[PDB]
Amino acid sequence: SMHSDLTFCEIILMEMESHDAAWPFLEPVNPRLVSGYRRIIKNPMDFSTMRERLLRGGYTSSEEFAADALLVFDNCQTFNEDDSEVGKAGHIMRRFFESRWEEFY
Ligand SMILES: CCCOc1ccn2c(C(C)=O)cc(-c3ccccc3S(C)(=O)=O)c2c1
Repeated sequence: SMHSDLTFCEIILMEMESHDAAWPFLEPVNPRLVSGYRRIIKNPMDFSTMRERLLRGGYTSSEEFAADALLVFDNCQTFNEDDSEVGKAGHIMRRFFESRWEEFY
């Protein structure tokens, strides 16, 4: 149901926000600080933007919430080197997200 779907999304968002590897993903990247960011990343996303969407009602399905999560990780992979701490955190978070999503559904 919509209620059960959004309940699970709230759980997994909290689990992601509180994860050891969440530290790069808690706010938007600031393109005034990271000058070239919005030339490379055309669709920014982060956990705080997901929280705002969820708490309002902007998601109508669990899959829409999940698509934003995957976009966070895709953006991280596009912008950051795989050997960087941020890049490694993105890979960890993707694996965590996919495992929680799959074990549930
Ligand atoms: C001042 C230049 C900062 O450069 C970057 C470039 C990219 N990122 C990312 C991602 C996901 O691409 C994340 C950060 C980051 C890292 C640690 C703390 C805070 C941040 S952030 C989300 O406030 O930019 C971060 C910082």
